[PDB]
Amino acid sequence: ANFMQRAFEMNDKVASDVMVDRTSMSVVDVDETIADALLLYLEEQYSRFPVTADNDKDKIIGYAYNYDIVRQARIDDKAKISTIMRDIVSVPENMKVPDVMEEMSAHRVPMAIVIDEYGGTSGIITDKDVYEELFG
Amino acid sequence: ANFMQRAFEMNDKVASDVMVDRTSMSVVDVDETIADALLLYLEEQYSRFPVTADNDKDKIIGYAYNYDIVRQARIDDKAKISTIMRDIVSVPENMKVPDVMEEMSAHRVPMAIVIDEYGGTSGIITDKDVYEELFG
Repeated sequence: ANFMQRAFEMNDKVASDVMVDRTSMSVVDVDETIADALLLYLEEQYSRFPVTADNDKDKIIGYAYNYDIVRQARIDDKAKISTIMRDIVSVPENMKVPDVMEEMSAHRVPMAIVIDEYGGTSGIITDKDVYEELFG
Repeated sequence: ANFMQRAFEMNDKVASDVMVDRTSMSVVDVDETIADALLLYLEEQYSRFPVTADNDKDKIIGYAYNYDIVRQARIDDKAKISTIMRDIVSVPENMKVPDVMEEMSAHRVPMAIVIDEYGGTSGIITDKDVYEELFG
């Protein structure tokens, strides 16, 4: 019910309990142009988009930040996502939530990619997903 | 140093321990244009700005969402912030942190304005300020 309990529950949860699952993700490709990313943002609002290699959801190489997209479009919207892309951290489905949070912190990324046993993509996690568990 | 210890502490903290104080807030005015607002976003990067009345930081009447700003800038950036402004909530300085996230939730807003005893602006709270507390 209350916050301190939601905190306790979440303390024991793992990456796969909290993540946005692979089937619900919206991605952009390393070879799409900024202009493409811009139109995607305007349509879906997410502030961070996982960037795929080879148009493969199972090959997330980083993320693109909405700020970076709208800023660069004013400059040269034909540039490729790769010119703005920034790093992520990957974590196994079974990592305890706080351990992922700390991984995101040690690596200084706002996105963790949850990976399966084969190294495919199970889903992703960001702060917005943590705030849902703690505050419905 | 760990999550559960960080959550315990925050549970006992008050709206003013955690807010962004008035001196650090960035505002836009209700009579400023989208064009203005876009230039601010591009310069300062926050995703939400408190919107003032009469250019007064002590009269916050809502917030402006970056998504609304970039989206509208493309249609008619001469439009005024009031055309896209959305609702806030206000809380007293001494309201316990979990209780405010609850007010925010109840009133479906992403921002609380922390009020002083005269009704002036003490500061603001958004999810981000919560994460800095639990994560960072």
